[PDB]
Amino acid sequence: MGKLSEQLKHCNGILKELLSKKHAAYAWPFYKPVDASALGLHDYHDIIKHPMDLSTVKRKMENRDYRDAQEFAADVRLMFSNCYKYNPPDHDVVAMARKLQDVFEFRYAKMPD
Ligand SMILES: COc1cc2c(cc1OC)[C@@H](C)C(=O)N(C)CC2
Repeated sequence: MGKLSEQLKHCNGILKELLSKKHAAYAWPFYKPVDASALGLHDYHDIIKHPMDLSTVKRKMENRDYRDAQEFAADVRLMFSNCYKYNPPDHDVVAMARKLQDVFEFRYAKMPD
């Protein structure tokens, strides 16, 4: 239980919060991979080269894929960046991304040193 383990516990706590009922009203678009075909978004995978979502982050955390907090944060921010790249900035889904990213960034900032 070095610094990396302690920081990954903080990351796991954040992940649990992002998936919690407290944030469900704006977190739900990020729960599962974007289903482009189901949504009729036939340009999604031409625009987004590296899809990411909270179920994928959860699988990677469960599989001990993340070696440090920075690697975890990069996936969570990739998920938000994909949303900001693909969707017009006035769309409800972007408002929901902004709100969940505020939750993420303020708690990520409280990382134990
Ligand atoms: C609320 O409407 C939308 C939901 C979703 C998306 C887009 C939506 O509005 C167009 C896709 C493209 C997206 O970025 N995520 C993150 C998944 C779901």
